[PDB]
Amino acid sequence: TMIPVLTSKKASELPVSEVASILQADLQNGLNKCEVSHRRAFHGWNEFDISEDEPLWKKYISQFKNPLIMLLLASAVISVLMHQFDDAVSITVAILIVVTVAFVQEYRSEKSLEELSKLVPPECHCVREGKLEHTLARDLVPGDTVCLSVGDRVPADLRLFEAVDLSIDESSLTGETTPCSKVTAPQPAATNGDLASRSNIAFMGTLVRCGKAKGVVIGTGENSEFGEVFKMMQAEEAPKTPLQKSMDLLGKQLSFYSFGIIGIIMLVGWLLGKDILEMFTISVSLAVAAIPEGLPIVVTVTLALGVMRMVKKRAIVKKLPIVETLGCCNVICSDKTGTLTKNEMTVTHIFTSDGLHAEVTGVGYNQFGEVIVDGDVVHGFYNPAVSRIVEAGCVCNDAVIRNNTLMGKPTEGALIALAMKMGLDGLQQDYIRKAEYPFSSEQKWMAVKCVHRTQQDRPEICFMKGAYEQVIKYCTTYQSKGQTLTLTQQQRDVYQQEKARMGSAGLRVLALASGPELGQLTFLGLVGIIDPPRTGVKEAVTTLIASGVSIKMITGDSQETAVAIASRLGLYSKTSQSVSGEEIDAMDVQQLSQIVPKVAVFYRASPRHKMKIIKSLQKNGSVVAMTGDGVNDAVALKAADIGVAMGQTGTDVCKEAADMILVDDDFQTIMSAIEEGKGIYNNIKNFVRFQLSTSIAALTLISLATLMNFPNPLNAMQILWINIIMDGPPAQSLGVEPVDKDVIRKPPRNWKDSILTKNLILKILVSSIIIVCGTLFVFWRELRDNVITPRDTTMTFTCFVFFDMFNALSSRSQTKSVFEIGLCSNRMFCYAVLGSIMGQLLVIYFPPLQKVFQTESLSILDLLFLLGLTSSVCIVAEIIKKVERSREKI
Ligand code: BEF
Ligand SMILES: [Ca+2]
Ligand SMILES: [Mg+2]
Repeated sequence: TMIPVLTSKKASELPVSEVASILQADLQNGLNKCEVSHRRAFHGWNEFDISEDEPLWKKYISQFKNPLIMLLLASAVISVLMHQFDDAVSITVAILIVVTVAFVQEYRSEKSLEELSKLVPPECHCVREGKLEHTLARDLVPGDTVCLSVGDRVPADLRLFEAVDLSIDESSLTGETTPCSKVTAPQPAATNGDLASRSNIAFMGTLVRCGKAKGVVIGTGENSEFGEVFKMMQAEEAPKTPLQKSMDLLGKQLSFYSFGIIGIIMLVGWLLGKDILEMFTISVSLAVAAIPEGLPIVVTVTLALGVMRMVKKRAIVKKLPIVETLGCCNVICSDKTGTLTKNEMTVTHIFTSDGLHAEVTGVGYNQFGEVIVDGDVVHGFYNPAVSRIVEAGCVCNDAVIRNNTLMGKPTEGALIALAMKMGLDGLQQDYIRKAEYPFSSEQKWMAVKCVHRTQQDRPEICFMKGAYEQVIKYCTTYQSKGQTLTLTQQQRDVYQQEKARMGSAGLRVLALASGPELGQLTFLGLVGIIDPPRTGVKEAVTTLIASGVSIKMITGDSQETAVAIASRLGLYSKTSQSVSGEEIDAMDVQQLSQIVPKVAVFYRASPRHKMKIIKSLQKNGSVVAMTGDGVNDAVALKAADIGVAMGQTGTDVCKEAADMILVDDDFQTIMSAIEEGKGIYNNIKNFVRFQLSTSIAALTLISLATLMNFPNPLNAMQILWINIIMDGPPAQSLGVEPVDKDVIRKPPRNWKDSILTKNLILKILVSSIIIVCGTLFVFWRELRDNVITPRDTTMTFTCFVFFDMFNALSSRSQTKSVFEIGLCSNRMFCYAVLGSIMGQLLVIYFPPLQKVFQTESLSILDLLFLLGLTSSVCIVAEIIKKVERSREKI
């Protein structure tokens, strides 16, 4: 009927009896089908939400929610209410074409090229009516009895009542590399403050390392340790991306300036005494043209292109604004347990009793790897000492690795991987174990007795593995260069010094011995077990440091491993300092601001502490790219800027928290994202420059026409066509222009800055001045003596169109010019240029088009003269750009 959802705190406080009776849970019979169904109906399913996928309706509707779109719609309405329908129809057709093309492209391409993000369902074991039933964890109910074995994943919060040497790896939500032993007796309230201190509870999403246990589920759904994190992350209003705010501000400023200039032009015309209707129509057309109606479309196109480029490099970006925020990052955080270093112990250094030093290459529980001693490769039984050490580590073992997954203790898995690297994966099968001494905390050693299966007549050989202090007590002799010599005090001191040196580097020293009987075994050597960083981590870190981006590391694990990992990655200096989470919480934030950017190591931290660190780093002004792979980081990933979550060794919460998903865990992918973002920003800047130059030229031409009271060189239809060309498919083609190698070697962009540079403004002004001067010269040559003809208007329109095409051609690359990118790469820009040229030709040479547009036919000689005249601006622009770049670079 009614069951309270017991938290791990209270459940840990209480014992088995009243916890079981509170939930009406039977420890042996479990729950019946009817009770399970009722609990399912009340509490719901055990799995989390699956979010909501937006259908096409409001996805297409939202494209009309831009303020510029509202302005365009209002302008079209006022145009259709003047009983003309021409400008209204043209504007409606243009906006419909642009919006439909952008919507179909984005929706279809994103829905077709983002179907590789598939997940897998979890598994669990349940007992009902005394029968062990294999059922999914997705249907679990509170009060169920769940059996825990080696290698399985804990399905929910389990109140353990029976446990036999159970070991659970909780690094997913705590970050502690060392597994914590699990007990049955309730914990005191005084020691029940920390999450890891709960040794009598089982957390969801953790992996059982060793032992077997049975527990009763206390909380299923959104009311667990994952549930509280999800509740805290529910709203979690993230800051808006800088690109969107900057684009909105630029668009608003441009619209305000255009409206002011339109009002000034209208006032001047009213004082000049001209036709109010024609002036109003021209002002409306100019207001439509000047404001950027294609800037959001080109931004969306560039973001989609970046998403596809990321996908081609095994990445997932399930939203638009992510692509243009990684390049602005100045500081990058990283979690040691899962992102920089996997949760896998691998032997790296082996010490031999005779003084030989061995280095092991390779990571992971796989046969990949190489063992090199004195610069020579050792495989199989080539080196008797290393072979004996590997045999001791493999035969005296209890863990088995199946399908690159470890079932057993991490050190045993490291030993098995080391044996696999030399090709001795099946070495344990040649010995039949007879007597076993299980490893225990008190003894701190494990010993086994075994004989060869084909050599049973051989005397029994005992292999012992454990701590150096315990193995040396049962050791009396050692092997040196194939000779058995008595172990002396000097050799013991040398071994102790070697162990201390290994420990100073963060290596976990493990001792090995072999002999016929206990108390006589022969020392073989020491093996260094340590969690190693991923192969593609050091190079990426070095590249990021050389790029001018600071890197910080948050550990959440013991201090020694933190400093060792930081030193191995080069992020820690011997003169640097680290601060714990308790000191951060106790000490006031007002002074912590000066201490947050000078440090990069945080051995002890909490999800709320990580969020506080994130907020402090962001409050002074910066963009933070913090990664993560567990629930410990999920809230920090969500409540920050762009975050990258590993999609292989990760949880179902980090994938949703972080937009960037790597199906394969790697770090070099961030550099490609930064380069693509820089290229997208360069393309956006070039498009903005071209649009601003065209708008400024048109505004200056109209102002000059209105000022000295001479007939306007262009009508409403020509201005509308110019606007369509300026902010149409040709405009969107400027953002699809391919990337280059010049902007790649550039340091992170600094925000709170204007996108218009001095050189860009000067180039825009020069282009506008040249276009206006050419148009004025053509006009003066047209109506020179006494003639006024619509052919003059057609010539002016053609000259303006040709100038726009030439400006667009030269604006494709900000630093390159013609004959540098190839010019014949089958460009959508070239296709759009050809289409616009054919449309202009059709308009010029069609009696209906000539009637509506008030134009006239031209001649071949006139076309040749126009082509030869509308080419000076591009040549001089490219020449001045080349000479300026050469003088300022060489
Ligand atoms: F070390 Be992290 F918190 F997984
Ligand atoms: Ca426009
Ligand atoms: Mg982690």
